[PDB]
Amino acid sequence: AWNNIVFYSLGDVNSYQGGNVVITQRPQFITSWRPGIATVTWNQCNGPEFADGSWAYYREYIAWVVFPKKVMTKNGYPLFIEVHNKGSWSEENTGDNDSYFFLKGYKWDQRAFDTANLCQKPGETTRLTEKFDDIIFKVALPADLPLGDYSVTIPYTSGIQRHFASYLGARFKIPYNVAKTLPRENEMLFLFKNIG
Repeated sequence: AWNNIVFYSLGDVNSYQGGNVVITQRPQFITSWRPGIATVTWNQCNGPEFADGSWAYYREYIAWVVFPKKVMTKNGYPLFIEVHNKGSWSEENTGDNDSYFFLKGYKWDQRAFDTANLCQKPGETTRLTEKFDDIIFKVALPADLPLGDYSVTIPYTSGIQRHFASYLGARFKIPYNVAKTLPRENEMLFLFKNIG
């Protein structure tokens, strides 16, 4: 029995306009899943690296989003991040104090012969076409946050865990503490103006 797990990390930088906000309110921003070029940043393998189309293996794919619960403005003030709508994402390891963990398994126990690289190494790339739900977050502003324009960089991880296995019923989940330290190549640039 063998198991091959590869994590393909997406990395886009986009902006969201929060507009004028008063420090009492909890402004909203929408994180979108964007299909594109993904880069391997993690893997764990003990099986064959390559399938030639002539023999079967089993697929489990799981989408990941690892998102900060806290971000600092460039002028040194703390913003706290809350979930408003996680859609169909599975919000897990909720007791972690630094990061949210969202998972979405969209393929499991799928027998395939397809020719493929079953253990791509870090730095290798591929096109991800899969599309997943928006995740909507809120922001708590500190009461003494200086007035003016903010452009807050919020790094986070998103990508797909590909799990190839030798047998039917293979389940694997990248450990949270490992997922916790993965490169956060996505950036949400949250824009708003703090008024009164």
